[PDB]
Amino acid sequence: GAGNKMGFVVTMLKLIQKKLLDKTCDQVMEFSWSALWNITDETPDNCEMFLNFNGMKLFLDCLKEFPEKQELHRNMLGLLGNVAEVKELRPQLMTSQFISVFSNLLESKADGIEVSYNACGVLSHIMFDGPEAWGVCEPQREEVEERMWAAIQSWDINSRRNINYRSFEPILRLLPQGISPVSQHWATWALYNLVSVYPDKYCPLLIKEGGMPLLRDIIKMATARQETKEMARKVIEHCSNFKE
Amino acid sequence: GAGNKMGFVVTMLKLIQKKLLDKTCDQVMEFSWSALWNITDETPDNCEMFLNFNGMKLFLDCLKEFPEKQELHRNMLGLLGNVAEVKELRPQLMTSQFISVFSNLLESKADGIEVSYNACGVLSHIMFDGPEAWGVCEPQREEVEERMWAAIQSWDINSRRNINYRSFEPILRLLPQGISPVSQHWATWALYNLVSVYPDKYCPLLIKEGGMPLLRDIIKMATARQETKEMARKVIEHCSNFKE
Repeated sequence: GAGNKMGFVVTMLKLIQKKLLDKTCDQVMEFSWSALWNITDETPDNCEMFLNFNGMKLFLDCLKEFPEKQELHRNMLGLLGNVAEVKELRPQLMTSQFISVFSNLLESKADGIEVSYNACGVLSHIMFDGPEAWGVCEPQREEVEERMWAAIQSWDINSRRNINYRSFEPILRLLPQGISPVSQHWATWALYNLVSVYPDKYCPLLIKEGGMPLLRDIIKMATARQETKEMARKVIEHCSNFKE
Repeated sequence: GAGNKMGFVVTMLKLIQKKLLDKTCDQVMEFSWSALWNITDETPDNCEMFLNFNGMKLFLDCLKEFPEKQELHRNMLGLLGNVAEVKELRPQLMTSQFISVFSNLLESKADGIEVSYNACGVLSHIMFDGPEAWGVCEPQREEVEERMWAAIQSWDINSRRNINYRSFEPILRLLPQGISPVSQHWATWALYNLVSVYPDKYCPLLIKEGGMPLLRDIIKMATARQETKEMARKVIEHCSNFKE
């Protein structure tokens, strides 16, 4: 149960706006975006409120004013990763302005890999909707696709992470599809990194939520790139080693 | 996905403690408890962190220092309602001190019915675990039971509400059981109030989550009190009228 979730989102956005006008990205600014990231975890109605309360404007403003604040970018892109999981909200992200930001951030080195990873996750859910959903002229879909492949291959698979998942369902939904091989690749990489580095936390979660048959299905899939099948097999092996 | 949820809980508890030492229950104090209520919605790990960070001490302190602050009590008991849904955490609530607080609050008139309702929900999940779980001498289980029946029957079924549900699953789990008839009664009342006053929001949620067969099962149940079956039938009728 809950109270007024709308007042919570608005209070955070008002705090962010005040810190923007103060031109100050301190622990309070970072906390407010972290709070939004946290409260949008598997909570689509909070994602919708962030957009409906002009949150994207504050996102863009903060990117412009604080281009070197790495933790800020991590928190903002974590929030947008949650927004991007809600299919009904993804059309709001399909603007040349927003897509260029997400594509540019694929090359971010901020907070290790977290900004690049979170931007790749946003784009993975966007590309899952197919070329019909891509109504943007700049950049072109296939350019962003290549930037996504290059981003994923650039990340250390043994990276320690500043992100937590309570469920893999949004990531698992990217596996049984041939619409967007790059989205399936990002999802498979996400699972592989997390079971490799944090098996005690994430192997039982992946097993309980049915990840194993989905990954074996990838290995038998024609539209799946060879690199995706290789990673899927390694996730199965890691999870099997954990079960033993 | 999410970031550091632990820092969020701790920051709220630190804000609450500072307002306690200032002896000030203002909008900031109320917001901090509302934030905890909101972030514990269907989120057991946040409930566990609240308890592990000495949250119950702050709860008791605030009840003592601010006995007439109605919105504060609503928010605090909403948070505890979320904690009480987590079976692994309910043993922490089984102390004479805590049970007496929840039982006393059944007669609260604060914020309409919200404090009484939230305290009754806490006790409904506690009593769902059976008499074996009741290790408290004062008060006795059957006294609290009677206070719960009297509370539920005192509430206007047409009450407007200051609570939101994103799922009825914790309430529905109280229906198919004969361990605690009063818990089943509270759960049935909760559904009846919400489909009566907010059918556009809650009839589709109850229907989608399988509430109808559960309520019909109650009508066929021997351990179910007649008043519970009457309410269950009315919920079915309201939901059927809505479907038509």
